[PDB]
Amino acid sequence: DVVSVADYGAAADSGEDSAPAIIKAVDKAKELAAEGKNVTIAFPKGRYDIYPDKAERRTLYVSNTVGTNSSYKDKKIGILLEDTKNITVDGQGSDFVFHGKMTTFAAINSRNVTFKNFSVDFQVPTVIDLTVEKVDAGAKTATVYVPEEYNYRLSGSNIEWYSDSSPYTGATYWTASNALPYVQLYDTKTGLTVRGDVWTNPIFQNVTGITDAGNHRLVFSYSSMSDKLANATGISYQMRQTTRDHPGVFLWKDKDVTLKGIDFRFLHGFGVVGQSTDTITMDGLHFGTGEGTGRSTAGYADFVQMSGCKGVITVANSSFSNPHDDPINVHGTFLQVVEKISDTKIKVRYMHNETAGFPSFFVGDQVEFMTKGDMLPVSDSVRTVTAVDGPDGQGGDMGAGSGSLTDIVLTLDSAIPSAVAVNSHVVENITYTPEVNIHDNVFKETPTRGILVTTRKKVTIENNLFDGMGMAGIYISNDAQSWYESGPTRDVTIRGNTFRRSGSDAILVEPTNPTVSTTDTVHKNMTIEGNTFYVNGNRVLNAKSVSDLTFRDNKIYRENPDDTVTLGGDADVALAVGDTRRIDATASVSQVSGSRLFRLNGCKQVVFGGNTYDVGVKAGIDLANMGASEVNVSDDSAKVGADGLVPVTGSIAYVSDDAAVASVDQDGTITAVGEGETTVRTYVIAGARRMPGSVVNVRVSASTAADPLDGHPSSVATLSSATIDGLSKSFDFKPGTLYYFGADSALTARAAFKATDADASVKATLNGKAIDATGADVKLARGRNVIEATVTATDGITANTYRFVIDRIG
Ligand code: NA
Repeated sequence: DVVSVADYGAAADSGEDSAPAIIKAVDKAKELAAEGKNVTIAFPKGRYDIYPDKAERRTLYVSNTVGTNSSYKDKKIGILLEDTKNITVDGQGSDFVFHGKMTTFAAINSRNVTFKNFSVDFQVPTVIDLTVEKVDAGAKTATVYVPEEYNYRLSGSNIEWYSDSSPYTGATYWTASNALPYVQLYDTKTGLTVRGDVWTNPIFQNVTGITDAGNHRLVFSYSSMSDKLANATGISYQMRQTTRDHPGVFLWKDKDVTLKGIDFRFLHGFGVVGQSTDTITMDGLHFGTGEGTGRSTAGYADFVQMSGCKGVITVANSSFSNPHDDPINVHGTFLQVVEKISDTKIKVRYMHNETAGFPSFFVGDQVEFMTKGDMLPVSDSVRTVTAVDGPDGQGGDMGAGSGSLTDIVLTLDSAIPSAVAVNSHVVENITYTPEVNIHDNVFKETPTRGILVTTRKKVTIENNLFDGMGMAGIYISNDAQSWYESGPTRDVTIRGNTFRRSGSDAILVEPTNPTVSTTDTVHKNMTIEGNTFYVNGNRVLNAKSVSDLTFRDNKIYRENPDDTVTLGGDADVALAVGDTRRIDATASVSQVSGSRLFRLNGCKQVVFGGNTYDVGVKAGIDLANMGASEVNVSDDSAKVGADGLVPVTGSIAYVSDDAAVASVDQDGTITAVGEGETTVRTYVIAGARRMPGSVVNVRVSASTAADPLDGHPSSVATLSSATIDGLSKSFDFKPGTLYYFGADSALTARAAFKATDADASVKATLNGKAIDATGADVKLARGRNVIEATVTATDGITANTYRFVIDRIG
């Protein structure tokens, strides 16, 4: 049972609006679904343009966006499955290009529906990503690359931005001028994204003029060159409005939704929102800009928001790059008790201004009450909802209504506990709490937190890579003070993940309760095991109010090891055959400053065991609002209430190139053996790593007179050469400099990389795709091309990722 959009007027690659034809095709699919058929809506492979003008329009109130604001209550939706079941939307590899401000696709009141096999983009994205390519502090100018997707007109020192236009009316969908309200910084050189001063864009401070240099480059002139702007070369400044007028995808009141094999190249307004939906599976989603664009923002805000859902939320085999908020947030909403009408009837209120106007309770749901101050449940407070009067989330009333989009009146099956009082207690819907399974994903290029999750059901975060999270890699809060986002946790497992280039704590557990309790804790039963943490000054774990917290069998490594062996005793020795000389070699092993790796704040029944700590890290524990009697380190080497620095005492090994000329024992005594010249090499072993140190050259004249590296594989993880030919100007490669940036008109290049240690593994990519690191002819696409070379030493632990970034000039 197949419905092709081609039979309803949507030709592939037509350049015409497909929105009316998709509506008709969905209509037919719904007819067949209502006959009991499993239906596929097929898109013959190609580009499809979907405009908002004729798209389905719905009044919708959406968690974590714009709250009750009536200016934005009406949503345009490009592909809407409503009130249906058993329908797969199969793009068959098509490219869907949306226009203006709209939601891309949605399912509402629908069961067993799937979206798969297409990309999602906008003609003119609403985040404007400007790369500074050159700055001239002497002339006080900067050269700014405006990606080809954007339209603009110049007027003196102003730039005016505009979208594309309606085919039906000629209306411009939106316009703006100069700096948009919010900006964040994607450093294309390092591949790190951070927030700085988000309300001050340095491209647009003290601009005196702008000139079009052609090829989509603008030369800005300034009355003064700030420090922020002087160091801006290679930075893509991602600027936008902050109003979340649309969800990017909306999955409201569904059951068994699957999204899979979708490339989200840009989402306007917000990310994928699940709301009051039972079971959503997300598999093989790639949020990120890719080859062929100079843009860098993929998400106007969050990528995945699961608000008040239930069943199982799965995110698997997916990748996340350059949102303007958290990649993943699974949570519910606390509503505050604002009126006790009777012992079985209360009014509750949406307290945060971006979440309001939709139902968080249906008849039959179970609720539980919480004391705001200590964020602990009221004992014996689970009740079943028997009646709901409040907003239905599409502008109408559930029950009698409440007279307000922020207020819901609940009737409960039995008298609530006497302790529950207005404004001191909140209510959580405990039916709409999901199990969470996030595994085999890649998170990078993110200015905020990687994963937020607050649910009482089973949570598994397993086998993910975190690189460059600007804030905590994993953040588990529970908040009835500012964000009003619910979910005390009861069963969390964080296992097999790798954290790299962490901008803050790798893992942060911090409910926002002001009052720290000695009887109970907010969260319980959290197990953090088998992860690898590369550390460089920030904590591994910062946990507040968790009981039965276990941290075991993890591996902690220095992210930037700097080891050597110095000599002092002359590096040049001449010997007579039979005589001996001793090397005065002393090992040098770098250590990581900053915080103790662990902090615990009001926790109970904490156990550390079986963890591996690299030399030179502060494997120690800070305690707050708790005693050491709640922390068990009997089976671990972490120290309570002390730094617990792992000693930086390296051992020294000695290997001669040619022992027929000169031999050496493991004390550093050279023995002249034969005539000739040879070099004896030192190596510093420090924990699981082995680095070379200074060498000694031995010259031995006539007279009448390796196995210490076994179990110590090499940790050399540098390149010795990196050549990129075919460019107007060449990079000045240095083994110690990882990151390079340039802009060039070249259409092709030849790249070759060589490891310092020929045994080390080199993995090279162009725009994420593997290339032959020994030598590859590469095509440079439109926009920003990124050649990455990752060298992994033979120890399997030490790696460096080099980046060569070229903006194409065309
Ligand atoms: Na419109």
